[PDB]
Amino acid sequence: RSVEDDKEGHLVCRIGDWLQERYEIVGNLGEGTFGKVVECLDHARGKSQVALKIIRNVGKYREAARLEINVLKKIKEKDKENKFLCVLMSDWFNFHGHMCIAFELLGKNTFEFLKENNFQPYPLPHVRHMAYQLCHALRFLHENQLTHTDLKPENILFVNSEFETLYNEHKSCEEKSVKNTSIRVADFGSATFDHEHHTTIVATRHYRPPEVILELGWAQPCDVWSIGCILFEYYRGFTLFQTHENREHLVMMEKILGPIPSHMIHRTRKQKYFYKGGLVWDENSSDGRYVKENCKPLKSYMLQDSLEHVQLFDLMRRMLEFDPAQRITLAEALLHPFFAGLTPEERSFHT
Ligand SMILES: CN1CCCN(C)C(=O)COc2cc(ccc2OCC(=O)NC2CCCC2)Nc2ncnc3[nH]cc(c23)C1
Repeated sequence: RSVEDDKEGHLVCRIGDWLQERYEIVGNLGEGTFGKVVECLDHARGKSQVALKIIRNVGKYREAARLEINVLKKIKEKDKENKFLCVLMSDWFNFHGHMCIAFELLGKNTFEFLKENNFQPYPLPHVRHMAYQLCHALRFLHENQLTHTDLKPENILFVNSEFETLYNEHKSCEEKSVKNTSIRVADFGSATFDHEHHTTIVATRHYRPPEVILELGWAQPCDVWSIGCILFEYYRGFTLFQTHENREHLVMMEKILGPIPSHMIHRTRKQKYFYKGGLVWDENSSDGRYVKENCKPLKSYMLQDSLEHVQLFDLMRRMLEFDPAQRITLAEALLHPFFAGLTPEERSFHT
């Protein structure tokens, strides 16, 4: 058996193949621009289930996965008992140029689940539990001088994504409801410690905070903004900022959240976004008309009036504060009355 790569550097993988004289491939899980995710049995560890992330054999991806491995090591040192809901590695190796990182086997990521539910949103109790877990996991990294920088639904995975199929009460359709809402945070390859180099731009655009857009520098509050975005997405089933471009995104922020504080406008070197101290944009352009038609004040997106919905929206708005210094921290978020709704099993992490 020659090892074969396709034209983009992906490993050609077959069921039955072994790697490191140990990992037997038994299924497919995923593929992205990074490589593939395959399900293996680990024959050195009693045929335990493994998700093996196999990185393209392309220098820059190999360099990034090396950075990811080094981060994952540091994270494990700080959480040896694996209590803080992070997806840590059990092993790593260079398989003929392909970096491979072995992880626990999980269910569907939270985007894929929403998508296979035809974008019907998670119910509030699931959203609440998921919020709590995310605040917990990330508070732990924040207190250990780490920022994730790339939180998004697809990097958050259910431990088990099995679901009940129910008839939607108020629509003429079926709905998939996850049976257990325990989640884990993955993909630490861009995670950055306080003392390490901070690139000008971080985050996937839809989850990217205004301080990064305005090139004001960033730290842990970046993750809080992303969390606010993710929670909106879970609750409504569509993205908060369905945007492709900076000026448009800022306009959306203004329409949904209110004016950008003038102290941030005064400090940014990105003055091309502003004119007479206000955002400058073409209301008659395609993006202009799109934003004017579609972006409404945040509170308008509430599905019900009841206390738990109001509390969710209070918390999201605090996570979506423009000023990163004023934005809610996750330690504070975990004291929010929204979380009074959690069952004792959810609150004590016995799910
Ligand atoms: C390695 N893994 C982070 C990888 C990087 N990352 C965050 C993603 O890629 C997100 O999207 C997926 C991740 C997994 C599987 C499928 C995904 O997408 C669907 C897709 O590709 N469909 C493909 C379409 C064609 C067929 C499959 N990941 C996991 N799945 C199961 N257990 C796991 N343990 C740890 C991980 C993991 C973390």
